[PDB]
Amino acid sequence: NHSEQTLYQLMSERLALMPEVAKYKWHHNLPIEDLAREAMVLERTVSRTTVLDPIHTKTFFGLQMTAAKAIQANVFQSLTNTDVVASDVRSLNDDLRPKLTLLGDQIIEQLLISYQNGTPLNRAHFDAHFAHFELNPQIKDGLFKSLELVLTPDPRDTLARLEKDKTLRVGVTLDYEPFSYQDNEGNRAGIDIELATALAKEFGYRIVWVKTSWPTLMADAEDNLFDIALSGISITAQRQHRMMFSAPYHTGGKTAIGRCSSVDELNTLALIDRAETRIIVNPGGTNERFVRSALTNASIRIHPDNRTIFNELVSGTADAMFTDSIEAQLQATKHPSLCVLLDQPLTFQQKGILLQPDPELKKRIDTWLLDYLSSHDVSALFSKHGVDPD
Ligand SMILES: O=C(O)[C@@H]1C[C@]2(C(=O)O)C=C[C@@H](O)[C@@H](C2)O1
Ligand SMILES: [Cl-]
Ligand SMILES: [Cl-]
Repeated sequence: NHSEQTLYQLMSERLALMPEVAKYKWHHNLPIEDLAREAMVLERTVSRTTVLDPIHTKTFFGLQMTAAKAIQANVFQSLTNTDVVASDVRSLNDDLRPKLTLLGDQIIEQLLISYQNGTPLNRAHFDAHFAHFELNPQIKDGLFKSLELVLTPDPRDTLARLEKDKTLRVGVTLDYEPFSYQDNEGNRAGIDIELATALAKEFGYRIVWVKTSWPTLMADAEDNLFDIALSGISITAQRQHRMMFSAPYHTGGKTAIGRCSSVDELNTLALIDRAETRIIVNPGGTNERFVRSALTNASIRIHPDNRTIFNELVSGTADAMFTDSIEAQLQATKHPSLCVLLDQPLTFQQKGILLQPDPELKKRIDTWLLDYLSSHDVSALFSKHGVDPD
């Protein structure tokens, strides 16, 4: 598959110039991050990728920039002592950035080609291609994940209906927390309950709360049981083939949680994926897909109810669960006996609102959400629900 290998090669070419960018910046005592350059590159790209989703394209380009900076910081570390041979430094503006701008545009052509042909991405080819880069797994995962979303495209008249009846049917799971759940008073609570309410208020809508779940989520969506759904729903490619997504409202990735008393025997992916480790997981969502793809040796227990699954780690019946880092960090605080077992997340994942596939609904919801993330303290809402703002 020419198209895919060509796209991966052009991305590695971009990353391969970055030691040279770092030598220049080291020599001139310049920071790694140049935000003005970043914005110029991002705006050029979105204006040349209009047929692609702009949020996905910016995430994909942003992650290449994040990969580029990590590489540059690898080099900065090297250059303590060593130093740049000052006679070797290559011009950032005359030499290096024109080349990056050119690669930029070639990457764009190839995205357009892959999109049009419906290039089926192979995660195994990506990995083989990028394995040699000194880049942490989250960055490498984001590179592939956002690329895949950029490359996936039967709509509904959801907005038309809503503008008549003003009745926003909002699908919730009530098993996640901090996103959606019940207090021990019984009432719906979460980041997503409040998000959904603020969205209703500002559109002039009333909410019917429809109960869904991870195993029936997409089935419930295809049957048109809700109009949107919020419950810390991961934005994935598979979901986006059938449904739509808002702008992302949280960025993270999967980590491990287990008992503090076990952490030395479990603080590595290698140490966790052994025969003797018992993995517990909730059915039907990104937790399940992850551990099915990520693990070869560990036996996996399905635990149907996500509100009670952490009790199995506490009690000793399972050893580790892979889940969203924001969940792991909340449960590590709720339960003193538990700790997050890994240094850093293994994956890249964002939370977005699931939408029925109506592009006008998406435009309007995206406009509001991004306004909201600008204009209201999102930090304090997360925090209000037990999320340490870090
Ligand atoms: O100075 C630079 O040009 C390089 C490349 C980079 C990018 O990926 O485009 C753009 C801006 C900088 O913040 C980083 C990332 O260093
Ligand atoms: Cl997360
Ligand atoms: Cl999920």
